[PDB]
Amino acid sequence: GLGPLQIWQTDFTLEPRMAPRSWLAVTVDTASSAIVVTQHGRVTSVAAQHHWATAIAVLGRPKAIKTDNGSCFTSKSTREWLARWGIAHTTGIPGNSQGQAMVERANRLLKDKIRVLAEGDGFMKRIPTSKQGELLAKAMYALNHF
Amino acid sequence: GLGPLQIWQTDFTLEPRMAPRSWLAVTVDTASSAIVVTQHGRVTSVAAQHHWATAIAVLGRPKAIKTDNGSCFTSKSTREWLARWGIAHTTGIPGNSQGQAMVERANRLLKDKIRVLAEGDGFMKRIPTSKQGELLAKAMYALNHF
Ligand SMILES: CC(=O)Nc1cc(S(=O)(=O)O)cc2cc(S(=O)(=O)O)cc(O)c12
Ligand SMILES: CC(=O)Nc1cc(S(=O)(=O)O)cc2cc(S(=O)(=O)O)cc(O)c12
Repeated sequence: GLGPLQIWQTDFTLEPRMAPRSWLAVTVDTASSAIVVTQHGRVTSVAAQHHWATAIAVLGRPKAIKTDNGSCFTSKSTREWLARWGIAHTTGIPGNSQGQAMVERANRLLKDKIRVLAEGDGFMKRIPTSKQGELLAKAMYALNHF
Repeated sequence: GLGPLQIWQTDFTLEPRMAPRSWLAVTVDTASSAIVVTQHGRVTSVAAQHHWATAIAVLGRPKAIKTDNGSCFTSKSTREWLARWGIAHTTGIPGNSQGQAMVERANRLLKDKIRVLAEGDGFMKRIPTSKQGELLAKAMYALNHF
């Protein structure tokens, strides 16, 4: 009736501080502005599917997901995984519309937050591998809850 | 698979040059950036329904329509007309999201175009009632086709 539709925007961003799993998949729920992030070793169709399985457990099942035309997003595999879930897959709108901004602003806020927290803990370079998960979870908490 | 979802934004704007039917209903198709406009004497639930019946004949049936919470848009009547068509009705997204900009930019472009054309025809004030329809159709053509 009157309330925003459940549409996500998803993207991958590189963050070397999180190596070897430095590919962060980030999903913004445009209905709630909630942010979900997971880390991956590579940007593959399967990484994107694992990320969305996690996002679905946390946010529920969306009506549609917007991405760019990255191959992990347009592969037969990913097309079939989304069909299996009954989730529509869409993309940017034409007419010189420059970029799904929200997930892009999120990428930036996220990388800043990771940096601030890391440097606070005394990691000026790569975050030790055993510390990464809690730090990523803490940045996600900070970006969503207050 | 990969292409933009069929979501419209609809709004009413007042344009005294078009009196007595000075309420212009404007619909932008975010998938194609096409603009549909009709004129009305009042902003009622029925005016909104007549506008969308026209927009559907011209653009096809959308998956959802975004409006503000104006009463012509949230009435039981309009809620039922949209249900009858199987069209979802939604609204702005939270998080300090200030306004469905696209249909708002359209309103502005439309009123400018009407002014330019009217003054070109020598109407510096109200457009004579018998001339209004073709002039409105000409502004719509100008905003969409080239
Ligand atoms: C459903 C809907 O209205 N979506 C949208 C509304 C507006 S707005 O300017 O009107 O706020 C802008 C949008 C921009 C893009 S993108 O091409 O940059 O990715 C995609 C959308 O889906 C947009
Ligand atoms: C489906 C989708 O992505 N929609 C959208 C994408 C973006 S964008 O900044 O990411 O381009 C901005 C949007 C803004 C609004 S509104 O509150 O101003 O009306 C509504 C949308 O629906 C938007």
